Amino acid sequence: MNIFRLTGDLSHLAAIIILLLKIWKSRSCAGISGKSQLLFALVFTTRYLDLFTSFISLYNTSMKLIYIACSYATVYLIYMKFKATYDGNHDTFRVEFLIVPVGGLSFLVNHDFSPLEILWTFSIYLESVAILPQLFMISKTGEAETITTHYLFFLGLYRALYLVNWIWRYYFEGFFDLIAVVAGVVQTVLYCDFFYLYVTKVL
Ligand SMILES: CCCCCCCC/C=C\CCCCCCCC(=O)OC[C@H](O)CO
Ligand SMILES: CCCCCCCC/C=C\CCCCCCCC(=O)OC[C@H](O)CO
Repeated sequence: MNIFRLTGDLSHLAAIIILLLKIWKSRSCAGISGKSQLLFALVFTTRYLDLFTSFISLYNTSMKLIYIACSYATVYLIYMKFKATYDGNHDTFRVEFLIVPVGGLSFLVNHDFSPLEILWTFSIYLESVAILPQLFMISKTGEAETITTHYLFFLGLYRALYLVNWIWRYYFEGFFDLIAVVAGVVQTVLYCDFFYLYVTKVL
């Protein structure tokens, strides 16, 4: 554990809280793709399955439980409460063409053919493309009412801090993860497309 994975996770957490609090106060999830939020909740579900097998630290367990509870609550706030503001007519990305290749990719490319390692690799590959339904929604409508600039800021700071996390990890520990780094580059390119679409079409 280093400071850039630490702050990157906190930056990742800050954005999730911003979106969860924005939907709650505005009583609205218009412009948000619940399919994307469902995928990010599936990411935390398959990434943190090690809670039923391995308790590492109180901080480590709390972050997992907070990540899971926060994105689960966002999904509840989109599909049950405030569902009258869910723009389901535009959140129409056929995500089966996404989880099936990602699932097959995690089945074939992993660090170990172990159940928990396969589902961790799935979460890493799924998290890299989970933003695709939301990008499909924004490009179609050109609108994203619930999306605020500072929500993007902590999304970019999160990916940018994991950029430093990869570098500090290699130079000070000799650790390098081809699977996570490659998927992270895919996630970063798509997240810049998120930021570019917001500036050019929304803001
Ligand atoms: C058990 C041991 C665990 C060890 C874990 C160690 C984690 C790294 C901690 C401190 C290094 C701080 C490095 C200095 C950071 C400087 C930041 C900086 O230069 O920022 C530039 C700024 O953004 C405009 O230039
Ligand atoms: C109005 C319509 C708005 C649509 C707005 C775009 C929606 C994105 C949909 C499809 C892009 C195809 C998927 C592109 C990203 C997946 C490809 C990928 O990451 O492949 C892995 C890499 O290329 C190998 O290492």
